[PDB]
Amino acid sequence: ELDVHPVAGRIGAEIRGVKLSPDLDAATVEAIQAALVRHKVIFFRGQTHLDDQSQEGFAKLLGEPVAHPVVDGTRYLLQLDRANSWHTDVTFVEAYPKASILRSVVAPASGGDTVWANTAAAYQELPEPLRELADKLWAVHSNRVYETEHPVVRVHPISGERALQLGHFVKRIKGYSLADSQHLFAVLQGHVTRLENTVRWRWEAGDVAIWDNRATQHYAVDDYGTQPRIVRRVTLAGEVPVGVDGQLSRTTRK
Amino acid sequence: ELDVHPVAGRIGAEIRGVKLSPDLDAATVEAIQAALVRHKVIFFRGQTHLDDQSQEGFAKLLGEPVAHPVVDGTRYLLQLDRANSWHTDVTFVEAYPKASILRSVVAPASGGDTVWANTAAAYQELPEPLRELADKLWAVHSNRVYETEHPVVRVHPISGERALQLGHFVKRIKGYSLADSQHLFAVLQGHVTRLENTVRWRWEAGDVAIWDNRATQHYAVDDYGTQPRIVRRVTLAGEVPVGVDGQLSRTTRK
Amino acid sequence: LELDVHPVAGRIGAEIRGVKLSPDLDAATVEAIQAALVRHKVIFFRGQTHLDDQSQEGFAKLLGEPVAHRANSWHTDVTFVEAYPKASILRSVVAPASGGDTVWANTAAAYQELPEPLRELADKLWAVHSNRYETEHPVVRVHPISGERALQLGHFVKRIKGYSLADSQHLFAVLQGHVTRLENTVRWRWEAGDVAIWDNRATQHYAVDDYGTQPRIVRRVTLAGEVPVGVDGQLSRTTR
Amino acid sequence: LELDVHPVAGRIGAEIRGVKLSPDLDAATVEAIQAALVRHKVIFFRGQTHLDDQSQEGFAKLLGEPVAHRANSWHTDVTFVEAYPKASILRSVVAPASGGDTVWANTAAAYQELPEPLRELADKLWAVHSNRYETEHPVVRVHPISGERALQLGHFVKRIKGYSLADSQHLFAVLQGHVTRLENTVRWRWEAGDVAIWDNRATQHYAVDDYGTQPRIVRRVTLAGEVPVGVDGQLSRTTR
Ligand SMILES: CCCC[C@@H](CC)COS(=O)(=O)O
Ligand SMILES: CCCC[C@@H](CC)COS(=O)(=O)O
Ligand SMILES: CCCC[C@@H](CC)COS(=O)(=O)O
Ligand SMILES: CCCC[C@@H](CC)COS(=O)(=O)O
Ligand SMILES: O=C(O)CCC(=O)C(=O)O
Ligand SMILES: O=C(O)CCC(=O)C(=O)O
Ligand SMILES: O=C(O)CCC(=O)C(=O)O
Ligand SMILES: O=C(O)CCC(=O)C(=O)O
Ligand SMILES: [Fe+2]
Ligand SMILES: [Fe+2]
Ligand SMILES: [Fe+2]
Ligand SMILES: [Fe+2]
Repeated sequence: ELDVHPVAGRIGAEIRGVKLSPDLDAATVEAIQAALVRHKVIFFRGQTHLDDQSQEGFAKLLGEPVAHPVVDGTRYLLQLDRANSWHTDVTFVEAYPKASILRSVVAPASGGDTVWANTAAAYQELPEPLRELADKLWAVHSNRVYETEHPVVRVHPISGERALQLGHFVKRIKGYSLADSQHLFAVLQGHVTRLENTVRWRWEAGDVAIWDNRATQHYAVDDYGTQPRIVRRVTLAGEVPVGVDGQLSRTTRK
Repeated sequence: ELDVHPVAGRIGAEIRGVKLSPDLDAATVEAIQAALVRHKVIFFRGQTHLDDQSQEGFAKLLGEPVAHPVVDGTRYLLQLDRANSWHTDVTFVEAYPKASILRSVVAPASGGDTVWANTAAAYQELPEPLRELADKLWAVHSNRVYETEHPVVRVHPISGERALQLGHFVKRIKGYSLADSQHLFAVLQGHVTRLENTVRWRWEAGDVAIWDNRATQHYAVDDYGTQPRIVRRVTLAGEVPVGVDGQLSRTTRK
Repeated sequence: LELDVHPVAGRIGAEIRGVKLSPDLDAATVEAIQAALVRHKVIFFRGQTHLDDQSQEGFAKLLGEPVAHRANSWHTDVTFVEAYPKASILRSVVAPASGGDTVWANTAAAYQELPEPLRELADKLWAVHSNRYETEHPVVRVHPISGERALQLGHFVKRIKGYSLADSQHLFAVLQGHVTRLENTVRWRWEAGDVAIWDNRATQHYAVDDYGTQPRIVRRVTLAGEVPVGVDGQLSRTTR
Repeated sequence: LELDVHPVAGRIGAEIRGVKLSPDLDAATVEAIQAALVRHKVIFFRGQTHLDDQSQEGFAKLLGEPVAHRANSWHTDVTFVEAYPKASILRSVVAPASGGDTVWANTAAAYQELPEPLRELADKLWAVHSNRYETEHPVVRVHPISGERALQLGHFVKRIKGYSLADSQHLFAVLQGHVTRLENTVRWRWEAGDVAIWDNRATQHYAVDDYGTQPRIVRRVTLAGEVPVGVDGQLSRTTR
């Protein structure tokens, strides 16, 4: 039983009384993994003891770190020093990351928030006929150099929850003209970013966020001007998405 | 066997060698009714003998004329002397007209066309998952004083063909926010008005058009300035629309 | 005075500390509050648990003239009338344990960030606002104190005057999408005793409805405002 | 000359009778054709069954300099290059019995009908056209003969320069929706031997793909055009 404090009504929770480290016991790790599946994004404040090697070793307890170049003295640590567009991380590849662990090193005095959206709540709130349509759709994601076909709805490998898989890397919905694709995307993506499905975090140096990349999107707010902002992320390797009918994503260009 | 000449690839046919009148035989009438179901809109040129009473008596052979005020010396004849918005006639009511018979009395030397769209071809061309969604949708039509709920897809009482029922009188798709309704309408209505599904007619005095209002929309082009344009229409009473599941439209405000 | 002012987001919103609101604040404090408000668009005071209905109304009276009349849709208060409120003062009486946030958007920053050709078009537009009263307001208002131009849009807008429905919808979507762009907003998570005051001339706001059946009770005093002036000096007008 | 000219739709398109096209037309006829073209945007000659490949090319040569390089999408020909064609001459060799029409839109009428604030914004926009060559063209072109302003948009447009993707899409949808509004268009049903010539500086067109496997064969000569000039006198420029 962790000290868990929900931040918004439908997503997000701060976990208190825990100091992250490469030496956490299996029970704390398990309770972290469960809070993560349930809340989609979790927050840990005052992790000021943490450093590059230590963040990477903590990460190792949650899954297998994977390269996205990297921070020096590390194998896996990525620095961001602006991602102000809604997106799920790396969906242009087949088995994109399952989770990301992000630590604030330098935090602007004003601005520099991050927002997450719960794509499983977004799916559940759709009227039934629209869920049934979403269940059937496939989208081409691209970093334009990769192009991957993913189902629009993914069945979460642990919870079994269905979640929308959309975001900035989507180039089009397969089977549809450009105009129709744009309208279908706008409806479904509009439900992901509806404010009720989101939580916004104001960072302080030493804050750590971990989110389930299988069931969120996120957005870094670029309102901080020339104030320094440095964050460091470890990303954890994920599985091939499974659609509602059991079909699997497939990379189609490389 | 009428002399039938298709005008566009997917809708519209001119019928030659026939002089419309209140005295046409059951066979000619039947062959006209069939060309109408098949082609959605049919055209008869050189009907210069026709007049108000005679148009009304011809109409009587095709169904039951119904008031939409009316042209004098007639019970049913409506004059239009500008409908430049895509629409199916009177869908704000439950049992809107099944067909309309329109005669050109004064025809601009340039401009003043009418265009029809085949809403059955529009339905058939949708990808299957989108047809399945359309099969489930209901829309509120309104003359804002009536409000009627119609299924978005109507099963044609004679052909059994499914056709989209949308157009200018739709206020919203029931069950959806305003934003989502607007996107869903734009996709489905965009397929109705796609040029391939339409036929445009340039009028000459004495031209007569008859169209199946259960499976078209139409639009009067307002490009003729102050050139006189007078047309006279008789409209024929229609049935209550049946949806794919057998549900019936219902007026909900009066 | 120099107030203890702590900006919340980069382009809007500031918490003011070391002030206990009351009907007895001095002219200097009230002036410094009015200035922070103009500057930051929405300002927050925490720990105002001594405050009550009568006391909120008396404090409000120092900032302007109070005026009689789940909001999860972006809006500027009462823009369906001619001289809609200049400001609102909102106190949290009961705050849900999770959810129940309010977001504000800075419509002056939204205007300034438009490319120049787009700002010029905005400066010419008028919109019809309605509570279906119907009032015509300029899409761009010149703020009577700062002279800052701000977009006047939101949920009460029925159409942009002089355009087809389709064009109106596209034009509204561009300008309103700038207002609600995350960069121009601030989200506040309420605690009982928090008070927010915002400049209704240069914001919109949205009450997030993510708290289910948790109790939530807030009390608002609204302050009377002026008739909007457009960039060319024309005035808003009620038409129905 | 005074040609026998019969307008097809109210705002674009005219059939010219009593003329048999050929490489031997006199300067007066050619001038009167050039004038009808400028005025009506697209002109039609029926019954040109004597014409053949060599004869079409020779006739074309009287109207400008010929230039080497199912189109059911609205477009202006080759706008992905700097000096795209000023005109095209198109002959129907085989015409399907039903379907196979072509539609043209008058982009000068589309510009003129915009409300004034919208025309002013259009006069400032630039767009990137691409055949994915990438060329920057002004959204509004000043026609080198008539001085008429016309919208330069259509299927080759990738984005409006200086705007986000979402804004670009809204702005393109408003301006392009005016181009394709039915009132600004004319649809021609072809017969073998019909010839259409259009002013590619002030139109778009669309070939309707409703004829299935019916044979359809058309032959086009295209005439070289100038670099577009915007309202401020800037020039289009290829950038990739
Ligand atoms: C602007 C959107 C890009 C977001 C980036 C941050 C550099 C996230 O990259 S990702 O790991 O490939 O998803
Ligand atoms: C502008 C759209 C209205 C179209 C009208 C013509 C007056 C058709 O009226 S209808 O018979 O109620 O459908
Ligand atoms: C749904 C948004 C409407 C907001 C209402 C609350 C019912 C209050 O705002 S106001 O009428 O502009 O003062
Ligand atoms: C789909 C529209 C493209 C039109 C092509 C035909 C493949 C011709 O137009 S052009 O390249 O601008 O000359
Ligand atoms: O900068 C942030 O807050 C998040 C950036 C981002 O998208 C990521 O690291 O996945
Ligand atoms: O004026 C026309 O061509 C048709 C007008 C119309 O919509 C109708 O009569 O149903
Ligand atoms: O309940 C809120 O948070 C704001 C509601 C609202 O729109 C108002 O009080 O003006
Ligand atoms: O085939 C047509 O009708 C026109 C095709 C086309 O776009 C062209 O020739 O420029
Ligand atoms: Fe990311
Ligand atoms: Fe009609
Ligand atoms: Fe409000
Ligand atoms: Fe072309």
